[PDB]
Amino acid sequence: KGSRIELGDVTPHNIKQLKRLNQVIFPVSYNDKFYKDVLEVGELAKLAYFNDIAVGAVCCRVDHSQNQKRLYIMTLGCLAPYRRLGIGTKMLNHVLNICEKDGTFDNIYLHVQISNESAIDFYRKFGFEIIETKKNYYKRIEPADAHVLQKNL
Ligand SMILES: CC(=O)SCCNC(=O)CCNC(=O)[C@H](O)C(C)(C)COP(=O)(O)OP(=O)(O)OC[C@H]1O[C@@H](n2cnc3c(N)ncnc32)[C@H](O)[C@@H]1OP(=O)(O)O
Ligand SMILES: CNC(=O)c1csc([C@H]2C[C@H](NC(=O)[C@@H]3CC(=O)N(C)C(=O)N3)CN2C(=O)c2ccc(-c3nnn[nH]3)cc2)n1
Repeated sequence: KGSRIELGDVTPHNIKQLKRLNQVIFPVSYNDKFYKDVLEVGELAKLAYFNDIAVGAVCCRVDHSQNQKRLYIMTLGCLAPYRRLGIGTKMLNHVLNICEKDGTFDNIYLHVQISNESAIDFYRKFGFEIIETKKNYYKRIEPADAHVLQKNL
């Protein structure tokens, strides 16, 4: 109600906006295959708009591993001047709502570079827990270590 934040679908018309947002927000680069895959995941990928300004995005994929159906969050973020306005919450609530409505997911997980204190704090507010610390997860960036954050459903 009265919200300045809206999510919209990712399409061949606005994929260039998603790529530009991910280039600015994340310290790693994603390939043509990641974006081609994003166009096929439907609701698992969304752009976030603040007053109709594309300022963030979320991209997920269904992961079948550990003999489970898992929702894997690949990228979730928003431009630095728009942080702490609820954009992250709106994107994460969208992914939790798909999982609740579907009912076949065992858990939802993601990787967070250990230096990202803000992202750990953000995810722990939604019931995600640090289940593992993977050493040398990132190839060319420092710190290379990543925490595995998971929420059980
Ligand atoms: C799968 C992945 O992509 S892992 C990497 C996650 N993304 C990134 O780190 C990219 C860069 N960071 C970001 O874009 C953002 O800072 C995000 C995604 C972590 C957070 O999204 P935001 O829009 O800023 O968060 P939002 O406003 O919805 O915050 C919700 C709550 O999280 C917590 N939180 C979020 N950021 C912080 C922070 N910097 N310090 C402390 N607590 C925080 C707070 O409790 C906050 O509630 P409040 O603002 O009412 O106090
Ligand atoms: C099969 N699908 C999976 O399950 C799966 C497994 S890895 C994966 C994807 C998503 C994963 N997301 C995160 O790591 C998030 C977002 C973010 O940007 N960061 C920093 C963060 O904190 N967490 C990164 N990854 C890469 O392709 C990727 C990994 C490392 C580098 C790199 N470049 N230089 N050194 N290493 C570049 C790209 N998907």
